[PDB]
Amino acid sequence: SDFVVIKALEDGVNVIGLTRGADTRFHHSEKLDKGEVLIAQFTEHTSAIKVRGKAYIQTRHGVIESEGK
Amino acid sequence: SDFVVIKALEDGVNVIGLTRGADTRFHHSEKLDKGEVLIAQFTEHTSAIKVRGKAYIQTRHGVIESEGK
Amino acid sequence: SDFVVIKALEDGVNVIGLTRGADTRFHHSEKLDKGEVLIAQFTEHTSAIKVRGKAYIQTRHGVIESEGK
Amino acid sequence: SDFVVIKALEDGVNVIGLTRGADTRFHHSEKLDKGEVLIAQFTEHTSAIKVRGKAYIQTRHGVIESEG
Amino acid sequence: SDFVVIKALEDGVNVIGLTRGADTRFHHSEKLDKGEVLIAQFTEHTSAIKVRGKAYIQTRHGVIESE
Amino acid sequence: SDFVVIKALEDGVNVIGLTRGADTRFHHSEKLDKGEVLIAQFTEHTSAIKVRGKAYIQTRHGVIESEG
Amino acid sequence: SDFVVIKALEDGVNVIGLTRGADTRFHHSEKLDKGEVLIAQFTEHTSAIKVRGKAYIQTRHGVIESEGKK
Amino acid sequence: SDFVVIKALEDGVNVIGLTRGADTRFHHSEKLDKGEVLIAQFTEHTSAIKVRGKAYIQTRHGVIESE
Amino acid sequence: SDFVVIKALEDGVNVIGLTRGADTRFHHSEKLDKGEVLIAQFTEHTSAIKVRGKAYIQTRHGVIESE
Amino acid sequence: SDFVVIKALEDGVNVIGLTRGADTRFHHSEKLDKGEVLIAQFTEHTSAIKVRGKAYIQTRHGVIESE
Amino acid sequence: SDFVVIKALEDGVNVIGLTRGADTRFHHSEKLDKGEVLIAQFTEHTSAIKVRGKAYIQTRHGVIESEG
Ligand SMILES: N[C@@H](Cc1c[nH]c2ccccc12)C(=O)O
Ligand SMILES: N[C@@H](Cc1c[nH]c2ccccc12)C(=O)O
Ligand SMILES: N[C@@H](Cc1c[nH]c2ccccc12)C(=O)O
Ligand SMILES: N[C@@H](Cc1c[nH]c2ccccc12)C(=O)O
Ligand SMILES: N[C@@H](Cc1c[nH]c2ccccc12)C(=O)O
Ligand SMILES: N[C@@H](Cc1c[nH]c2ccccc12)C(=O)O
Ligand SMILES: N[C@@H](Cc1c[nH]c2ccccc12)C(=O)O
Ligand SMILES: N[C@@H](Cc1c[nH]c2ccccc12)C(=O)O
Ligand SMILES: N[C@@H](Cc1c[nH]c2ccccc12)C(=O)O
Ligand SMILES: N[C@@H](Cc1c[nH]c2ccccc12)C(=O)O
Ligand SMILES: N[C@@H](Cc1c[nH]c2ccccc12)C(=O)O
Repeated sequence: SDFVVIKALEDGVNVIGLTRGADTRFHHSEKLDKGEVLIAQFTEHTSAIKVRGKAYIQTRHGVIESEGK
Repeated sequence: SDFVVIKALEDGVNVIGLTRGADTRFHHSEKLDKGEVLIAQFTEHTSAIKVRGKAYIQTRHGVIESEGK
Repeated sequence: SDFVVIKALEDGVNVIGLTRGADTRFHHSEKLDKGEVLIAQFTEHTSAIKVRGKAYIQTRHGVIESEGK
Repeated sequence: SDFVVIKALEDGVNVIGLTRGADTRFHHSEKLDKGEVLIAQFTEHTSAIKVRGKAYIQTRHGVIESEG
Repeated sequence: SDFVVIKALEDGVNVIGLTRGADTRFHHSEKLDKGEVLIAQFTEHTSAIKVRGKAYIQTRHGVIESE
Repeated sequence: SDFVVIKALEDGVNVIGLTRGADTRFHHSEKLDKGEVLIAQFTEHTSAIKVRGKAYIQTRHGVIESEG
Repeated sequence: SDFVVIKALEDGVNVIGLTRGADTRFHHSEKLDKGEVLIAQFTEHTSAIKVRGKAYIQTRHGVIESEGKK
Repeated sequence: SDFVVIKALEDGVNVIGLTRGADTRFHHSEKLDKGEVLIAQFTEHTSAIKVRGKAYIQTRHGVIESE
Repeated sequence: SDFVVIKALEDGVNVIGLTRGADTRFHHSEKLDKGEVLIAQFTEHTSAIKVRGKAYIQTRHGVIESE
Repeated sequence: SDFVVIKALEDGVNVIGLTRGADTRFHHSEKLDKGEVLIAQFTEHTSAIKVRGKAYIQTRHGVIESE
Repeated sequence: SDFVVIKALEDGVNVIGLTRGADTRFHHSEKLDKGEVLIAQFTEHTSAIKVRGKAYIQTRHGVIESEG
C-alpha cells in the first residue's frame, strides 16, 4: 500500500491523517520537530494526508515541499 | 489505489471529492492555505477529485498547475 | 483502476460520463471553469468520458488537448 | 482495463462499439464534433471499437490517425 | 486483455476473427475502408486475428504492415 | 495469454498449432498468402506453434524470420 | 510489503513504530547506536515509522537523512 | 506462462519435452527442419525442454545457440 | 517476498530477527564470521532485521554498510 | 514460474535436481553432451538445481559459467 | 519465490538452509566443490540461506562474493 516520506525543516510541523469513508475529518495529528522524518502509509483508517508547516516530502510521484506560515 | 498530490500556491484552495456511484455530487471540500500539501487517494467514497484555486499538482500521469479565476 | 486529468482552458468546459452497460447515455455532466482541474476515474457507472470545450488532458497514454467551436 | 483516446479532427466522427461474444454487431455509435475528445474503455459489452472519419487516436501501443 | 490496432491503407481491408477452442474457423469478418481504424481485443470467442489487404498494424510487439 | 505476430513473405506459409496436453499432434494449420498477417495466441488448445515457410515473426522475445 | 533502511549516524537514534488502526500511539522504540542498521517493514501492527536522531534512511522513494534532536 | 523460441539452423533439429512431476523422462520430440521455427511453452505436461541440433534460441533471459 | 544480503566484514557480526506481531523482541541471533554471507527474508516470524557489527548490506533500495 | 538455461560446454555436463520439502536430496540428474541446451523450471518437485561440469548458464539474475 | 545463484570458487563450499518458522536451525548443508553452481530458492522450508567458503553470488539485488 503506498506511503509518503516527510522531513520537518522546522519545529512544529504537522502530519494530519484524515478518516477513510463517508465522513472526512482529522483523526490524528503527529508533531515533527526540525529534522525528524515520518514515514507514513495510506491505510484502512487513513485515505488522505495533510502536511502543515515547512517540510520536505517524497512520494511515488516525486519530491514536493510544503511551506509554513 | 492511486493518489494525487496538491500544493496550495495561495489561500483558500479547495480540494473537492465527488461521490462514487450512480449519484454524483460533492461530498467534501478540504480547504488548503498557501504552502499546505494535501495527499489524497481515490477511495470507496471518492471517484473524482476537483481542484479550485491556484495549486501545484502531481499524479501518476504528470504535473499540472490549477488556476483561480 | 485508471483515471484521466482535465484542466479547463476556458469557462464552461464539460466533462461527461457515459453509462457502463448494454446502454450508452450521458449520466452526469461536470462543468469546469477556466483553470479548474478535474481528476476522474473510470468506475462501475462510467466506462467512457467525453470532454467538450477547450481542455488540457493527461492520461496514461500521454497528453492531448480538446477544442470546441 | 484498457482504454483508447479519440480526438475528432472534423465534424461527424463516429466511435463505434462492437458487441462482445459469439455475435458481432454495432451496438452504439457516439458521434464527435471537431475538437471533442472521447476516452472509452473495453467492457463487458464492448470488445472491439471502430472509428470512422478523421481522428487522432492514442492507445497503449502508440498514436495513430484515422481518415474517413 | 490484449488488443490490436489496424488502420486500412486501402479500401476493402478485411480483419477476420478465428474461433477460440478445439475447432478453428472464421466467425466474423470486419471490412475496413481506406483510413478507418479497428481496435480489437482477444476475447472468449476470438483467439486469433487475420488481416488481408493493405494495413498499418500496431501491437504489444511493435508495428507491422500487411500487404 | 501471450501471442505471436506472423507475416508471410511468400505464398503457402503455414502456421501450425500443436495440442496442449499429454499428447502432441498438430490440430490446425492456418495457411497464409504473401503479405498476410496472422496474430495468434497460446490458448487452452494450443501450447506450441510451428511456422513452415518464409515469414517475419514478432514475439515477446523479439523478431525472427522463418525460412521453409 | 514495503520496508525502510535505517543506519544510525550517531548513538541513541530511535526508530519508532506507530500502531495501525483507529488509534495512533508508539508501541515500540528500537534504539540504534552509531553505525547500526535497522531494516524494517510496514506490517499488521505498524503503519507509520518515526526516526529520532541523526540517521541515513533508504526507502522506495529515494534517500533521506534524519537530523531530529535527541 | 512462459515459452521458448527455437529456430533450426540445420535439418533434423530436435526439441524435446521432459515430463513434469516426480518422474523425469521425455514424452515428445518435435523434429525441426532447417529454417523452421517452433514457439513452445512450459505447460502442465512439460517442465523442462532439451534442444539437440544446431538451433538459434530466444528466451526471456536472452539469446543462446545450441550446437 | 523480500530479502536482504549481509556480508560480514569482521568476525562476530550479529544478524538479529525481530518478531512480527504486537510485541517486538529478538527471536533469533545469527552470528557470522568475516567473509560469510547470510541471505535472509522477511517472513511470518520476522518483520524487522537488526545488524550488529561491520557488514556490507544489499537490499532492493541499494547498498549500505553497518559499522 | 522461473527457469534457467544451461548450455553444456563439454560432454558429460550434469544438471541435478534437488527435492522440494523438508528433505533435500537429488532425485534426477540429466546429462548433457557438448553443445546441447536444457531449459528447466523450478517446480513442485524441484526447489534447487546443481550444475556439474563445464556449462554456460543464463538465469533472470544474469549469466554464469560453471567449471 | 526468488532464488540465489552460488558458484564455488574453492573446494568445500557450504550452502546452508535455515528453517522457516518460529524456530531457526540449520536443516541442510549442500557441499560444493570448486567450479560447481547451485541455484537455490527460498521455500516453504527455507527462509534464510548461509554461505560459508569463497563463493561467487548472484541475487536479484546484484553480485556479492563470500570469502574463505
Ligand atoms: N473520506 C474521504 C477522504 C478523502 C480521500 N480522498 C479525498 C479527496 C477529496 C476529498 C476527500 C477525500 C474518502 O475516504 O473518500
Ligand atoms: N459518481 C460518478 C462520478 C464519476 C467518476 N468519474 C466520472 C467521470 C465523468 C463523470 C462522472 C464521474 C461515478 O462513480 O462514476
Ligand atoms: N455502455 C458502453 C459505453 C462504451 C464504453 N466504451 C465504448 C466504446 C464505443 C462505444 C460505446 C462504449 C459500455 O459500457 O460498453
Ligand atoms: N464479438 C467479438 C468481436 C471481436 C472482438 N475482437 C475481434 C477480432 C476480430 C473479429 C471480431 C472481433 C468478440 O467478442 O470476439
Ligand atoms: N481454435 C484455436 C485457434 C488458434 C489460436 N492460436 C492458434 C495457433 C495456431 C493455430 C490455431 C490457433 C485455439 O483457440 O487454440
Ligand atoms: N502437449 C505438449 C505440447 C508442448 C508444449 N511445449 C512443448 C515443448 C516440447 C515438446 C512438446 C511441447 C504440452 O502441452 O505440454
Ligand atoms: N493509526 C494510523 C496511523 C497512520 C498511518 N499513516 C498516517 C498518516 C497520518 C496520521 C496517522 C497515520 C493508521 O493506521 O492509519
Ligand atoms: N519431473 C521434473 C523435471 C524437472 C524440471 N526441472 C528440473 C531440473 C532438474 C532436474 C529435473 C527437472 C520436475 O517437474 O521437477
Ligand atoms: N526462522 C526464521 C529464519 C529467518 C529468516 N530471516 C531471518 C532474519 C533474521 C533472523 C532469522 C531469520 C524465519 O522464518 O522467520
Ligand atoms: N513487532 C513489530 C516489529 C516491527 C516491524 N517494523 C517496525 C518498525 C518500527 C518498530 C517495530 C517494527 C511489527 O511486526 O510491527
Ligand atoms: N528441500 C529444500 C531444498 C532447498 C531449496 N533451497 C535450499 C537452500 C539451501 C538448502 C537447501 C535448499 C527446500 O525445499 O527448502
